Amino acid sequence: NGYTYEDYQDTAKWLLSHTEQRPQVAVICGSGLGGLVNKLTQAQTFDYSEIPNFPGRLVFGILNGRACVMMQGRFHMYEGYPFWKVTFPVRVFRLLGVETLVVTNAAGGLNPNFEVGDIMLIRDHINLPGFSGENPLRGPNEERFGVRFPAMSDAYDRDMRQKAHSTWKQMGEQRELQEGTYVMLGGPNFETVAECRLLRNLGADAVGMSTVPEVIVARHCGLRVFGFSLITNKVIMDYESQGKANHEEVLEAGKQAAQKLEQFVSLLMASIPV
Amino acid sequence: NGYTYEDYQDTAKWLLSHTEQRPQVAVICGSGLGGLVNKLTQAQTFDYSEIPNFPGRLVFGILNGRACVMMQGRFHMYEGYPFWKVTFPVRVFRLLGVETLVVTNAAGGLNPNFEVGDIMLIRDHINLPGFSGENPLRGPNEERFGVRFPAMSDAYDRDMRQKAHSTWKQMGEQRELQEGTYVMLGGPNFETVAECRLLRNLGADAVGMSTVPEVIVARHCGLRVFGFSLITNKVIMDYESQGKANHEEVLEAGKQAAQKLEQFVSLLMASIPV
Amino acid sequence: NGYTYEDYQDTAKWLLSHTEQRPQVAVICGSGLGGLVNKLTQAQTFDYSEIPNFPGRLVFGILNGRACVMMQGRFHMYEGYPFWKVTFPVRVFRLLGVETLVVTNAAGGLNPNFEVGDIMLIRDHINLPGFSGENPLRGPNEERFGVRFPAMSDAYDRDMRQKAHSTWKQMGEQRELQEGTYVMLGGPNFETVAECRLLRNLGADAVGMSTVPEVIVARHCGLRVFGFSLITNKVIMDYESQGKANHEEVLEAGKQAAQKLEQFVSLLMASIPV
Ligand SMILES: Nc1nc2c(CCCCC(F)(F)P(=O)(O)O)c[nH]c2c(=O)[nH]1
Ligand SMILES: Nc1nc2c(CCCCC(F)(F)P(=O)(O)O)c[nH]c2c(=O)[nH]1
Ligand SMILES: Nc1nc2c(CCCCC(F)(F)P(=O)(O)O)c[nH]c2c(=O)[nH]1
Ligand SMILES: [Mg+2]
Ligand SMILES: [Mg+2]
Ligand SMILES: [Mg+2]
Repeated sequence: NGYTYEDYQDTAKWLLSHTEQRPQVAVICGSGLGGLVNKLTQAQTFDYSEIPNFPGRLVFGILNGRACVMMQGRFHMYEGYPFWKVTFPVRVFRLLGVETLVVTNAAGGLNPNFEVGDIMLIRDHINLPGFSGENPLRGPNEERFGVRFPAMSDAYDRDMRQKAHSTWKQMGEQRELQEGTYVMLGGPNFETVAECRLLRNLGADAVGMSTVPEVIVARHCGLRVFGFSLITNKVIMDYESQGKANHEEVLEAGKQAAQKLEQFVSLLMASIPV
Repeated sequence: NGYTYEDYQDTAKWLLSHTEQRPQVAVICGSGLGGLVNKLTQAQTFDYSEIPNFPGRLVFGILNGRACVMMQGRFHMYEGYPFWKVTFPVRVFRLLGVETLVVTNAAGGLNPNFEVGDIMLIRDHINLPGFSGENPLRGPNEERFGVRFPAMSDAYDRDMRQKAHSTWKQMGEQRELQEGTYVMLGGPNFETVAECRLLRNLGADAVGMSTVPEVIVARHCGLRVFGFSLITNKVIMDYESQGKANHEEVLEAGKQAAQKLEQFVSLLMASIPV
Repeated sequence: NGYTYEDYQDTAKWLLSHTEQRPQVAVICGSGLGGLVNKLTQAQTFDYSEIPNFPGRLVFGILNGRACVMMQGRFHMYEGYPFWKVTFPVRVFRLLGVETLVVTNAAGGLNPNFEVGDIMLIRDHINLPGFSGENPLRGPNEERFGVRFPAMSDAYDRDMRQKAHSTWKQMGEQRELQEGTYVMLGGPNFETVAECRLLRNLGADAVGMSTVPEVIVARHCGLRVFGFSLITNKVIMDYESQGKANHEEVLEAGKQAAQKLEQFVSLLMASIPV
């Protein structure tokens, strides 16, 4: 990790001086949710380029009455960021006073029961880069954030998932809310058929390229975490299919679901403990 | 990636000035195929050491009436190369005007139906280093080569595999041509029993230490790809076996198969699209 | 790898000139075995800071009559060491004249038949970082240590494991000695439920964060290898459990087991070929 403890403190102190807002919730907007900052009131925006130590914009504002800090644009391993840069904002959030992190992403559906446009609550994850030691916590532990060996078995808050199921029901959507396991791999290529079959056999329901390292750092520093995937495509599972994953369809799925995603997150603000 | 687009251009230009050959086919010769360059007519040879930006020798020549460029010797992750070095030649090939890449390798047989000396057409792959983000495409995307998120589900050209089956028949070899999934891992050690069992349970038929990153880059830049593995050993699947994988047996299998592999590739030239 | 053959040689020379002891056994003490040096007679201690090229202390002394060199403190990937630093001592031991390496660790129990406090003999391993090329042998091969492609299928000496079972039975312990496959991942976080389930389905019995690199380098240089894990916790396998892995209970389990682990290793010395 290239950052010192004091880097995170300096960045938090800088933000705290430059805004009077004091959010308890941070939201990292993945695909389909880039427009969520447009639902904020009393919005104050900082370009990442103007914030000390930041590797896009960070927006402080109020979402459905709740003070939030939002990343419009996140960082990815596939773009060449190390995980200690990808996750820098999460520790800054903790030092700002945030207590809950909401994460979202786009993902391919491995579970054959999913459909394009589904929302999948993340109940759990599989961190494939972590199996080989690629991990934002690699290196000396900063005890001022958390412990050397943090547990991940309770990462995705149970109460929030129950409340998300309730909220969804009250929104009266025809399509049910999905829930399952998100597997992170590095990307940026999409998977072969053989890779898709094995990922599904690992127990995964959705595959993507982000989120997990953010969650690990969030849990290490004691944040409550809730997340979901937008299912943008059903991954190709056989050789006979003329289907082929492509950015175009992912972008189009994101566009079609944007309103539903934003609405759902906005409504969920009410369920986050104060 | 330490190379700029202009680095690839410089190397392509250097080669195009040093030879008047204009190949449509590139062959990366894996174990057992090192002698293929000796079958070329009107061969012109360049040591890797002399070629600008190259991390063996590169040979331009005619094989069975088709103009080829051929890597005698390739680069491996286990020798300490990053994938952006391993795959440098593939993008150069595209800039030379190559349209089809033939790749080969040696591999251990995970499928118990394989025998030493079998050729396995590669129908698909599993990229284990890519699960952790070790990927030649990591970093900012070069759009002059291809898209940010390239698909891999159709990587191994279906027509070529059909024509390879037909070509093998024409050869009257008594051993059938195999076809299956190659899994790449870093190496250089051979697998434990527990590792072999889990790799077979992932759906892999053969295990090796190369090829996949070159295929990813090839597909990203639009090349047609055909590949195969020489099965040099049946991997050890139980603790009771007195068998043990060893380089000597791998070298011996390559020697015994060399003529058949060279003949197969030569004959396959007639089936590569023009 | 930052070390040349001469660096290892220099380090070995230096140790050989600074002690008269000529150990044939090396012990890398994992969790629970830190106190084993206290059972050494005629002990001479070198701080790692004293030894040329070393990335804790190295203790030469006599264990149950048998000359040993023991690492009190090993190096871990999760603390930011590359595997070429983690495994540096193993090659030094070979150049000292060591013929047998004993390794130990703490691990989480994936096999539901295990209980906290169990000792699991390592019959085999799964090297997940090695699947992505994170391997202490990556780079140019040094033939003076071993071959380019060393086999791992016979890594854990069969005779030593049989003798360990006999020793345990003669100790009269009522809990049986376990035996199985250890899977290494990077850490330092503990696993999610989904990860635990998939690792069990890979065929692993215990999961930890060390050892495997040391074993690969040991086998590459021809050392006999024996190892075990102390099972410090039963990994969480379902979402209904209120359990949660924690360092406090791992430390406590090691503390409780220490006197027995030290006794077991001490008695096992008699079973090493002389
Ligand atoms: N590996 C993989 N990833 C995806 C994705 C996610 C593509 C990248 C998403 C993103 F930009 F990283 P995020 O920030 O997670 O929304 C969609 N469909 C698939 C898919 O089929 N496979
Ligand atoms: N992982 C693994 N690799 C192999 C191999 C391939 C050895 C290396 C081949 C090579 F040099 F990398 P290539 O360039 O792919 O021909 C033969 N048998 C086995 C085997 O049993 N396991
Ligand atoms: N991945 C993983 N590791 C562990 C451990 C090992 C913790 C670290 C041990 C160590 F310090 F690295 P060692 O040198 O191997 O004793 C205990 N329980 C679990 C567990 O449940 N999961
Ligand atoms: Mg600073
Ligand atoms: Mg359903
Ligand atoms: Mg057959």
